[PDB]
Amino acid sequence: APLAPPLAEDRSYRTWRVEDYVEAWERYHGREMTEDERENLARGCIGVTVVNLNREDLSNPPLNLSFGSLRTAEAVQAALNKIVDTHPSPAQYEAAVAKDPILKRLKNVVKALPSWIDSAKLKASIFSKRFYSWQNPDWSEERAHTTYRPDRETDQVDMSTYRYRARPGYVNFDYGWFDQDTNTWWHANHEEPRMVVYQSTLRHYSRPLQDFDEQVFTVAFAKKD
Ligand SMILES: [Cl-]
Repeated sequence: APLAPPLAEDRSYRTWRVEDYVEAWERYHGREMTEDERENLARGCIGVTVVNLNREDLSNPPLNLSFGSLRTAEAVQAALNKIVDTHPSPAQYEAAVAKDPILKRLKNVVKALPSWIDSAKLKASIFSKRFYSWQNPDWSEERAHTTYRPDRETDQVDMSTYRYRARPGYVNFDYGWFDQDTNTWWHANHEEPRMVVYQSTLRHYSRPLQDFDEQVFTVAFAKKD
């Protein structure tokens, strides 16, 4: 039973009072949201994703495994879920990753595993991040506009230069949590107060905006309930 129903056929998004989202969240995860979790949620869009990763070792969603297209992220998700479904130790995970036709060509796959969480408690999850390319005002325009181009072979986007810099006069980022039960994207407007949670179609979440000129689809390990 999904956290929320799907969107109507003629709807691009549904808006949620934070209080109503939390109740739906608590029904779905079958437990009360903690104070640390509520505090993370109050950070806005980034909080929706941090709370859903369910990982106390994270304050920000990890960008290690970021890709130019949703389909690549979905393939990487399936590959990773297949490996952690065998309950590997960290060393067994590294070996498995090395043999996997998709994962072995990627950067940061080994780093993506949280060693202190047993692999039987993990699942690969997806979120989409929108951001501004000009992360250093000193960069030339050519550098800004090529730094986050996806690898022509693996579709992987190098995020190591990313500094959470906003386009001057705009919001720094958006994060959208991929709800694969209903095929919607969960985000928010900004941090508390007056935070509103959004449940959007991918097209609406991805729509042209002055704030952002880059979008990636990112795979990260979440901790199961
Ligand atoms: Cl739409």
